[PDB]
Amino acid sequence: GGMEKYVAAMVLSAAGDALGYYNGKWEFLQDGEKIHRQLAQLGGLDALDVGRWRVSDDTVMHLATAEALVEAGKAPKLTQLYYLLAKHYQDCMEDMDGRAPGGASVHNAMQLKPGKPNGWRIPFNSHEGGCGAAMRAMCIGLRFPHHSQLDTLIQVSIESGRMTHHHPTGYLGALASALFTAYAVNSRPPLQWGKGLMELLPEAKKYIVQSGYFVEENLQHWSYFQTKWENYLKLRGILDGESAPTFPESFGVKERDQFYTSLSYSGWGGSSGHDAPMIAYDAVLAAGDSWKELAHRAFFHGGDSDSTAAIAGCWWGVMYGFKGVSPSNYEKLEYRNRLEETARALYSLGSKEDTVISL
Ligand SMILES: Nc1ncnc2c1ncn2[C@@H]1O[C@H](COP(=O)(O)OP(=O)(O)OC[C@H]2O[C@H](O)[C@H](O)[C@@H]2O)[C@@H](O)[C@H]1O
Ligand SMILES: [Cl-]
Ligand SMILES: [Cl-]
Ligand SMILES: [Cl-]
Ligand SMILES: [Mg+2]
Ligand SMILES: [Mg+2]
Repeated sequence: GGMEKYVAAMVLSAAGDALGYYNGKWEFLQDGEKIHRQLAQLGGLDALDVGRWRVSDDTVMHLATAEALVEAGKAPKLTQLYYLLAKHYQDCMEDMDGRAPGGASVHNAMQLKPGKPNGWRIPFNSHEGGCGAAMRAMCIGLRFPHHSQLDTLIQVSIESGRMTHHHPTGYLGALASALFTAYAVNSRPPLQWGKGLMELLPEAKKYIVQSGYFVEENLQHWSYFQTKWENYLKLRGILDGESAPTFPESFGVKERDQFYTSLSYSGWGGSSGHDAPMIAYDAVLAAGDSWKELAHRAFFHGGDSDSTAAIAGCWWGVMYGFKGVSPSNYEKLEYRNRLEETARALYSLGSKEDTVISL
């Protein structure tokens, strides 16, 4: 069985979010060395008890995606799944006290018209490249992990994303988040993941054209995400997807902050759809089976650390379960029971290969 990997995916995504958020305290700080100092003072990662560390918007929206997928059930109509996603995204705004939700997410969640034909579609917008689509998409790969479902994974990740983030930098982050989760479910070596994404982007672009909404804008803005990813994979020596990655000789906390800023759009690494999954991926590649290593690279840094953490913790949980994770990092986590229940339901659906009714 692999059910514990689904449970770890949902629970450790949320634990990562909570750890990388610290009730909004890391953001006053916005400095990796200062965060790691505070971490040490609190007793290091294994000492942290998340009982009073609330999850943020990332987990609220990830749960919204997951609950919509579960409610849609077996062999769903995509019209019904998209109604349910839009409804869950709009309704989850009620749970945002203290959670610092993002601009595009909030604005567009309020505009959706779940129940109306194409009611969850919004226009293209140049400013919709934040990481809010990426942070909430991983469980699409839990639901649709089979090779036979790859077109569905593409479509659902993109459309879930562009309910709030109608810009390729935004929604291709959702594709990466979902796709790498499916890769992890299938035990695909992480060194192969980037190349897999690059090879699939033409099929994502095909879907955008065939779907037919804002084709010109979407295709004219595509190069940012694709170039960022190509360049990142070349830097790590993994564009070929058949070689282990190589890291800089000097790559401690301060160097990682400078690198994350180098990837970023507006100065804060991980705040966009391209770089949130990229930083999570960089952390996965370096960390292997070490939760602590993962945390030190993806949860504790001066950028958008709750959001890189939410993605990284999900992928890592799928691969490694709870091995080496201090129980205090999740035992009293907000929504733990709910996350577990949803994980089990996703496992029931995902582990059983099925076929959707496409649009
Ligand atoms: N075209 C673009 N290309 C790249 N980055 C962009 C673009 N447009 C905006 N950005 C970046 O998008 C950032 C603004 O993203 P926001 O719309 O506020 O949020 P969200 O809806 O995505 O929600 C996710 C976040 O909100 C919660 O705090 C979660 O924890 C996440 O951190 C800008 O600062 C830009 O760098
Ligand atoms: Cl630590
Ligand atoms: Cl709960
Ligand atoms: Cl609970
Ligand atoms: Mg957040
Ligand atoms: Mg964030």
